[PDB]
Amino acid sequence: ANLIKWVSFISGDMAAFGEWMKGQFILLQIMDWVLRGAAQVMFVNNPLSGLIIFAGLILQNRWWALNGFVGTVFATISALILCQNRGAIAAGLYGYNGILVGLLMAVFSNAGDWYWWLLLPNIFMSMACPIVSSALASINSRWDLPVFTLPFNILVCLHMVATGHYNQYFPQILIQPTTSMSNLTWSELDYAQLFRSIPVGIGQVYGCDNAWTGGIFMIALFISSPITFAHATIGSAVGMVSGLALAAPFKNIYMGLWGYNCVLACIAIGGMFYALTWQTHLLAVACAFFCAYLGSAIGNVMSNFGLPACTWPFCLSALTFLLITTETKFIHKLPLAKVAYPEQNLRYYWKMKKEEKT
Amino acid sequence: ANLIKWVSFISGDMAAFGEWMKGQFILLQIMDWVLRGAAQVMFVNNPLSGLIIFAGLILQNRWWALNGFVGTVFATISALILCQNRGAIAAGLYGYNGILVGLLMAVFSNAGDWYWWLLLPNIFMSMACPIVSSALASINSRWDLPVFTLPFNILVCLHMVATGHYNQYFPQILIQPTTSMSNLTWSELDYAQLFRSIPVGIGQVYGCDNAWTGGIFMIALFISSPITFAHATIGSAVGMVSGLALAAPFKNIYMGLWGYNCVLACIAIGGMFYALTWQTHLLAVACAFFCAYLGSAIGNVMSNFGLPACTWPFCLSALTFLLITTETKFIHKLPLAKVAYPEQNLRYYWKMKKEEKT
Amino acid sequence: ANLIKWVSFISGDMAAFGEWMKGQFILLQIMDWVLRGAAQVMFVNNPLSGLIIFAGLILQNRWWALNGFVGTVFATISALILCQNRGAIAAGLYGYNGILVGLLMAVFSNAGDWYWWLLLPNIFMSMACPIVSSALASINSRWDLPVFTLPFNILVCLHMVATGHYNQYFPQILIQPTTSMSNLTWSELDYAQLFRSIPVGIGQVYGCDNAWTGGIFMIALFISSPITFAHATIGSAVGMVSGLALAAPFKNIYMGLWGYNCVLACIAIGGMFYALTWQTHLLAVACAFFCAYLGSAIGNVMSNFGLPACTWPFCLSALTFLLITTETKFIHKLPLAKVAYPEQNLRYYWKMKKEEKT
Repeated sequence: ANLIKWVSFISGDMAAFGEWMKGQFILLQIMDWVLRGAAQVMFVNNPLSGLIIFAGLILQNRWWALNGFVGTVFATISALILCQNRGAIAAGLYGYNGILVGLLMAVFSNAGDWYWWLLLPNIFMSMACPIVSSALASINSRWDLPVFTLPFNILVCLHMVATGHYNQYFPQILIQPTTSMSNLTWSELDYAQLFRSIPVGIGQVYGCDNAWTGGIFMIALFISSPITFAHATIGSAVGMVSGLALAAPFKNIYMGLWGYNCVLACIAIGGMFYALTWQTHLLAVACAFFCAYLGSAIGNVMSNFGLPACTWPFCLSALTFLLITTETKFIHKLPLAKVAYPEQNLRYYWKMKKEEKT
Repeated sequence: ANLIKWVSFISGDMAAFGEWMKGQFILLQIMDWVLRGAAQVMFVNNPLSGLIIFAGLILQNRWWALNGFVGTVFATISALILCQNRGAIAAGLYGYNGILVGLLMAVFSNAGDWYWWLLLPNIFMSMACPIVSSALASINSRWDLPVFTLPFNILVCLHMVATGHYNQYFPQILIQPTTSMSNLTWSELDYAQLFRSIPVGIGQVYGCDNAWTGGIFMIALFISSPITFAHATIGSAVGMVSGLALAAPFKNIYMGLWGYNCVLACIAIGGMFYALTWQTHLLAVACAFFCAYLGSAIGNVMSNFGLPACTWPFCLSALTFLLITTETKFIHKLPLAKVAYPEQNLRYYWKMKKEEKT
Repeated sequence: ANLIKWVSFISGDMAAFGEWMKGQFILLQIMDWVLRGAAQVMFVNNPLSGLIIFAGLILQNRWWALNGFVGTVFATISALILCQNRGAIAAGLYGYNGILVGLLMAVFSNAGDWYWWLLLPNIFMSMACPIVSSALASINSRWDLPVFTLPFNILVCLHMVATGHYNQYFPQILIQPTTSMSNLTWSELDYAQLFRSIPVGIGQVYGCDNAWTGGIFMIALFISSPITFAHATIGSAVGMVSGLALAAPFKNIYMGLWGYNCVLACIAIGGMFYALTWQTHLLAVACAFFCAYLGSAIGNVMSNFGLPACTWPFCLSALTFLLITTETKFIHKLPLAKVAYPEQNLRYYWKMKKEEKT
């Protein structure tokens, strides 16, 4: 029983911890919001999971973790100075874009490790994450649709294309479009790495190509909500099978470059923003297949500009599947105000169902 | 008199045939909806015209016709399983995207004829045509604007860029941007082919560069509605004159690559979605000129990605001309619920006019 | 006192001159609207300032000035024939897109000076400026957001990409993406030109890289409204400092290629569409930094297509900063119907404030 209580306390949103947090020093609240935003990249509103995510990021590369921390803290500060909202900043909804911006600006920088000047764009871009997010909200809230990772996409694409591979101050890695045909010898497929694509794929959401970091992220997801963990591994599996189907190079599948978009899409559609149902689960799997496929599409499109498909496919596929109108009630699109971790969304669906029956 | 009755029965939407169809077996209804969606690519809601279109497609290339049939039937099935709507699936509004996807995925595939594996994306993309269409509806219905061929554009562009010219499984033709200056010797203009551009242009809507297929399509349009036929030939004529004006290569004009967007735009604006009036006809001609011009623009833009301007210019130009606000009542934008073949739209306009006068 | 009265008469919108203009011949009204639209490129609704702008344009290059005049007059005529509106055409809101289209189609044409055929697209594009503008209004008016220079962007990009550098009739200059790394020797910085970037930057809004033309434009802005002049020079300064920060080539900063977007953004956000406040001024400076930064981004993105970032960054940044929702009342987004020169906007803000207090 002590265990049940404790698990209840560490699982979900940790609402009790949030209400306790609403009282202490503003700096400790900022730390809680930073951790919560770090965790919200995978649709998790949990501080302990955020600490676990930061442990994984530190495990992979310290410099990337430092940039991510700077990005999330300055995105939260910018949300505060712009008086965006409390309960959105407090829930970490203004921090995940910042941590992603920091991490993926560190990842794609050709300058090297511990290029301190890289903090200056990271300070800037993170502080622009709320602004753009608010803007997109004013467009998306008309359809009750989430902003998703759109600010990150827009801002990191701006950074990597305005800077490019050839600027003297903030170089980026060289991304070139495919020019020669690559032969895939199916006899050279390594099933060990092919199945490591699931942990690496779930870890690549945050820029990490390490299997252990992916396992740490899965542990965080499981502590938060098992439904998110299941949909995450299913999304990475559909991403790796879709990559196999579209003649993608095996190294890309091994490095999880075909999974992060799919894990995000499967988490979002399957439970997070649609009420969980077998119809909704099938819709989530279909959206994850579409997300991998459109991920290949966007990667090939944006390789011409020297950019990568960072999360664009997730945003596009999730919004497309979240906009569809259906004449069956079993595909229920939850209102944004009533969106929380998928288990609580399912409990809400049940309450609505019973009440309607009566 | 027997002839008048008969022509009435084969002309327009064949509403009597639709009400009779609402009774028979679901498979025969699926066949009717497949034919109707095949015909609706040129804004025609007619089953007999759809059979004529399939005859033309079989005349040009059997493999392309088979892919188009598979695409339209699976798009209709996907619309059914998603419970999209009846009267939209029954009117063929969920099938034209599928048939276009199949036809133009067959057309741009470098694998060859009777590459059976090509059906697998065609099965997938067609089944994704309703989803995307519904999504775009939720955005477009806010302005009472039609989805048009947007899902086709989005999905076939995704296919041709995610696959590309260099993948091992689903190769695409090589589309490269212009690099050297091409001299146009006006003395080498062939007026016979230059005027064959009209039938070939109207036939290119469906991917066919055959003059006879274009003539068959014109026959189908004439059986459906003469106004659509007139606006179709006018659109192809303005496309070929615009291509002459913009120094386009003569071979492109001969192959009808400058007409399909313009025929679609002229059909849509002139009568189909605007009440037919001399002001509306002039607006349709202007929109068709803009459609050819923006067709050159989109072709040059998307040649960098290795993609073609499939119907994007039609959608963009038609939506732009359908969004304009005007202080004169003679340019009347019909509500979507009251949209049918242009003659019935004109009869509705008259009823509204008389009623308003009284 | 005679001076006060006179300055009042030449400053602002010249409302007295407008009411007097509402009476005379239609041709003289067309001339007034042409001048007013020429002036409105920098958010100035003043005829005398428009005459000053045309004097500057004639000073730089006669052919460009002639194309700009043709574009603005034909855009006004097209707005009239489409029955768009009076008070929008009369305020010049349908002419600035036309004059910009003419000027920048002259600027980027490789055909040469006095290529009379260039008028034919200029006639066409200008007449398409109202249509597209109306279309974008129907989308933008849902959020109470201005169209801005969007039609210009869309239409001149269509022209320069459909024509390209390699067409026989309407050649364009060659814009290639960066391929080799350029070293910036900070010891070669010329502070004289570096500070001339402000006049040249403010003059580049209209395509002019001449310092004297920029000074003439600043004189026009000062006669219209000092707040616009201050925000204009501040925007050009932030553009030139941002260009220095992002390792831009010094020649681009000298030619003012980093200022026009920023001057437009700073004018728009700081006073023109937001009520002027120190918070709004800081938001305008931030938006101008974002505008320069996204200007580099769009230039690098669209260099692949052979296009330049004409005003796109201004439109994107201004709309993004005009869409943000804030919980503080000090950032006030004025309704479009109540938008005029920034001093009158500030007077309106004060009236609203006092009335609310009581």
